[PDB]
Amino acid sequence: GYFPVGVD
Repeated sequence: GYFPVGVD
């Protein structure tokens, strides 16, 4: 849910 979009 962090950067970049896709990483958790």
